[PDB]
Amino acid sequence: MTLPAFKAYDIRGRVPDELNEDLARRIGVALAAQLDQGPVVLGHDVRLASPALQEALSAGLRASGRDVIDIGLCGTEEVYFQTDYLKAAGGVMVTASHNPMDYNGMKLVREQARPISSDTGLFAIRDTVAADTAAPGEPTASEQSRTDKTAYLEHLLSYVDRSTLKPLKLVVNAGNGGAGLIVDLLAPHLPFEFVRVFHEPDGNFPNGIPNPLLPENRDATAKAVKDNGADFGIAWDGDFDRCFFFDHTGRFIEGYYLVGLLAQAILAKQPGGKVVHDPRLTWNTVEQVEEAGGIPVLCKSGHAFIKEKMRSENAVYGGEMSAHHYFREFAYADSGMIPWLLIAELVSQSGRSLADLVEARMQKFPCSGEINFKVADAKASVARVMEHYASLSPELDYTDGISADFGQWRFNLRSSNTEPLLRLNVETRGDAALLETRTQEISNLLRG
Ligand SMILES: O=P(O)(O)O[C@H]1O[C@H](CO)[C@@H](O)[C@H](O)[C@H]1O
Ligand SMILES: [Mg+2]
Repeated sequence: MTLPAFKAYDIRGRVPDELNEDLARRIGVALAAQLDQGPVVLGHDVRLASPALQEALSAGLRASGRDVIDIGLCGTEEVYFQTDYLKAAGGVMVTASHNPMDYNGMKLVREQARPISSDTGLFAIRDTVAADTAAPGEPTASEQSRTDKTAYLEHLLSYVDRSTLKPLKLVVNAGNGGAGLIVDLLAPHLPFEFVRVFHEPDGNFPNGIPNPLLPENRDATAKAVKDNGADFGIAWDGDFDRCFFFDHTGRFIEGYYLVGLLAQAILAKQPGGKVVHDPRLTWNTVEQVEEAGGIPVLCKSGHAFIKEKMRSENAVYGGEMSAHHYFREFAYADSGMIPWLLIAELVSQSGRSLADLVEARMQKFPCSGEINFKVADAKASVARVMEHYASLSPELDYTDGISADFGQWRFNLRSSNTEPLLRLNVETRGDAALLETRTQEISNLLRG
């Protein structure tokens, strides 16, 4: 077989059987042979095993003659930012993001923080690691510790006009991951009052693993917003490359609507720019991008596809409905910090609540949310769906699975590249009843 920890976009596995210090060291050796010239940035998250896995990575990199730049405990986006900012050959973030306690992993990038994925180097690394029985060499290169976050913080702050910000009251929920460190370093430069929930980094995760999609974790943010009269609330996953928004009523905002909202926010600063979006939910983004003077660019979902499309298009912003937001000026990379700064600025400047900024969009393009199906035969299930709707002659698009546009409603149905699942998204033109009947109809067909 092959090493299970090597996935489509990253490395992730249970410690110590699927990922351990020996494997991490061998990954460092193999990575050194895949990169162009230069040093390698290393960072890690709050998980208990992350520092030791980073040290083993560093040992393998330095045995292969790579200088290492240790940026310490950080978010994934800080590895992306520093890899690009320091003109490094590449970077590795040690993180399991939102996964259980016994899991860890790595996200690997090359120059300019360009992703290393299964077909762009990661499986080559896997195959090298799988066959490597060489004795570990000794270091022929040095490690320097570079924990200064000043350039990163200045970059985050550059997205907003600080003189226009109002002293909004914001709930922030790090979930005992790493986001609270950055919030606290940004706070002296912002007028906001923060209400800090689950703020201290703790890799034991006493309040649950950092996954703001779990309703129990969602509710801690919502309750803090409502009980404190906060303008809005923000929650992050453990490595804070995803952020999640709660309006002043405590309502969790479906990530679809943030794409159009952030696109409009960015297009105010970068007029006429291109905006990359995924095919799962589209109508609202296309309309909001066009009405702000931007050009929407459809792209298959998946961060590596999004980033490569943004680069080819000089796109100013890309967004996925799955709480991933990418910014050209940020090495084309995703940040869980830039989005809430932009939203706080939009609320401050417009005088509108986050709820009202999205309410009419949610009414105009209601959506199912992503619904996941584990079925006995995904291919046969998809065929049952398409056969049922054939007589209606939908307009079909194969950018990312199957998209079917029926006029007043549409759906996307695709296999996940990170899990053995089918994922369904449905939206309609202002018709909640049609949304429900079609969603239920498709669901019955998938489960047939
Ligand atoms: O499993 P999927 O749906 O193929 O991919 C999922 O993880 C990717 C990396 O986080 C994201 O870029 C996708 O938007 C998300 O849907
Ligand atoms: Mg994450």
